[PDB]
Amino acid sequence: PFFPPLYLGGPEITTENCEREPIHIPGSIQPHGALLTADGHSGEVLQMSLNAATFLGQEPTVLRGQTLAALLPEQWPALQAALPPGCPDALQYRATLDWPAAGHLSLTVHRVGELLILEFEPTEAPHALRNAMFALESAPNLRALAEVATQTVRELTGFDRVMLYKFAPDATGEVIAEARREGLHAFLGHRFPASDIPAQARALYTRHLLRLTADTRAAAVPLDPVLNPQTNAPTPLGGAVLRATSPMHMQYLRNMGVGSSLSVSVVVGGQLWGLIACHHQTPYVLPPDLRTTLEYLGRLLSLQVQVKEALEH
Amino acid sequence: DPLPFFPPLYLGGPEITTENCEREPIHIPGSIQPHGALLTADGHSGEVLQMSLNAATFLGQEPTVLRGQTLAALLPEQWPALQAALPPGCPDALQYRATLDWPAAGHLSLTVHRVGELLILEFEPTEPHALRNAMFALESAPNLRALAEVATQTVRELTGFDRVMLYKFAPDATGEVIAEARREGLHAFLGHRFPASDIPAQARALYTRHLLRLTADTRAAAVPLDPVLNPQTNAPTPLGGAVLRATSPMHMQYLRNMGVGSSLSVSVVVGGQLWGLIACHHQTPYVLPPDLRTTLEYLGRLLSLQVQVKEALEH
Ligand SMILES: *C/C=C1/C(=C/c2[nH]c(/C=C3[NH+]=C(/C=C4\NC(=O)C(C=C)=C4C)C(C)=C\3CCC(=O)O)c(CCC(=O)O)c2C)NC(=O)[C@H]1C
Ligand SMILES: *C/C=C1/C(=C/c2[nH]c(/C=C3[NH+]=C(/C=C4\NC(=O)C(C=C)=C4C)C(C)=C\3CCC(=O)O)c(CCC(=O)O)c2C)NC(=O)[C@H]1C
Repeated sequence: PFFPPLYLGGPEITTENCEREPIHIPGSIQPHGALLTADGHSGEVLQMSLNAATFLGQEPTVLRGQTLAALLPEQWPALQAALPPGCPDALQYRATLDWPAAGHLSLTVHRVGELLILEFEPTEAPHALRNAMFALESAPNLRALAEVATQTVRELTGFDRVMLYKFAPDATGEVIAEARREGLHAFLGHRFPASDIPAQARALYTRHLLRLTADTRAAAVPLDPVLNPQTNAPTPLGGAVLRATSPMHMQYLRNMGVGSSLSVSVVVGGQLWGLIACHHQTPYVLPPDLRTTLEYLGRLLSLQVQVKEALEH
Repeated sequence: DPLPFFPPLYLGGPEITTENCEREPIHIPGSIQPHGALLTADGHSGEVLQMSLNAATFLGQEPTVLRGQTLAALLPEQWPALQAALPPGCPDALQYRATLDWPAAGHLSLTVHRVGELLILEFEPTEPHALRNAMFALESAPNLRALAEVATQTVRELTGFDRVMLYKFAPDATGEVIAEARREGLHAFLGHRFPASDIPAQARALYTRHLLRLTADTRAAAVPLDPVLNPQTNAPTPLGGAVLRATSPMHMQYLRNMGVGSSLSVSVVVGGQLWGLIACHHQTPYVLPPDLRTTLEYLGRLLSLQVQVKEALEH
């Protein structure tokens, strides 16, 4: 099963109970964005991140009464149609708001049962993606495909280190390709145990395909209330990319000397084949539109891995 | 019966009838569609060899001036990028794309690929979260039918085409329309089937390697290359990788007879085989700009993946 989260007086996490940390319900988010939850029917704002006032420019109480209808007039019917009751928690809808306080915000919404989860992040506003797609497809074998993928991602993102991390049948991981800035250690060829990416995180990574830590020294921002009014239970944040990263996992990034980290799931035959895994030495908020490019690349790599593995077997 | 290609018309080959369908060398027509321009150049020196006859009007230069310069001089910023992206021996399927600001012609999209020692350069005029939203909707579709319907509707919304069909191949290479989105008033093609020589054998092979092709105006005359043969080889210039390549006159008559002014299609490739086609019709001529066509190319790949996934959920 899982332990209760901390804020419901559950046990603190060790290297003895790695598998039972409830990574999906931390009750908090990373501070480079803001999150609201809301009722599926009424559009009634039920929870907000204590930092919402910053991003939205709204007097705190104003929000926690109001309706999405009021708050987001153009958007609220689109949401209603895009995310019908009963849809999967994996389905997401995005829009760009030109919002008074903040030039442009990206809005990302998904639905978990009766709750809409809304994420707001700063945003903005060429051929590198098309060029990359063809490059991946003409790679002659899996090894070269891995090399092209890591190089392409590094060029698109500027990340200090991009790796392709492949899982063995026992969930033992191996860095099979790597693109990195001059003057970093080389993780190429190294294997790491299966507990370094524990079972409950690999399951989540099979369904929700992109996650990040923007700053491995930043404090999480609580949800208020912490419990969902609807249920008097924890809000599932598994499908939110603003969800706080497990402190057990940020301690392992800090000990490695990484200040920023992103990964994309490569999913083949319904299973987690491997990860595009990115490091930055310093804090780094990759903007939403560039993340989208990596999300596309994730799908394309999933296709090409199968194609390429089929021409060996 | 499968038989080798006839020589093209310009090398004294025969004219194409319903008898010799499968033998038209559709990859070497010696000509392009008039909404863009094409140059060929030597892959090592960058000497310009062939150009479409309309090139002066896209590029704003006399032929003899174009042909008298190397790509190093014509494309000083792109020439080194081309050479890195398209190394000798690379496959003909690999494409490099850039946007140019050309004085006379505005923003041009440049698409380049390499066939042996030849570079092929295509120039076309070029111009929010719809793709991301579509990607997730496709993935959440519960079964093959719902996927097919979401895919057709999405493509129609992105493009404005009068008709978008998912056209699936059977094992005998007959095809059937299994989903479609269509303009009000058009008759349905849903569930109709069509014989295997409707898209014959030398076109299905080409459609497994080069995944997008189009006919922007089913009545437009093709524009010859000049000279027609590659001076490197005194042989035909391979154009199967060029979206500008003229369409078969037999295929253009087939669309005209259906009342179609513009046709486009994307290949859906599963396990190395052509599974189907995203097929679009418009009743009037219609040019879809290169950046919009890129969205369809990306959806072609997504759909190939999702078709595998939906079919595996099915035994
Ligand atoms: C007590 C459990 C431990 C643990 C937990 C844990 N790990 C993740 C996610 C990841 N761990 C990774 C480990 C590595 N990073 C590397 O660079 C290498 C090798 C070169 C390894 C082996 C990776 C890559 C991930 C994926 C996420 C990412 O890329 O940022 C989680 C889930 C965290 C979350 O969802 O927020 C958890 C709970 N990690 C351990 O090492 C042990 C001590
Ligand atoms: C003897 C010659 C024949 C012939 C040749 C031919 N056909 C193609 C390509 C296509 N034919 C298609 C036929 C259909 N269009 C539809 O709308 C339906 C059903 C609803 C069918 C069955 C299609 C869809 C294509 C693909 C191109 C496109 O999407 O428009 C070629 C190759 C063209 C080229 O590469 O330039 C050739 C040579 N087809 C015949 O029926 C006979 C007359």
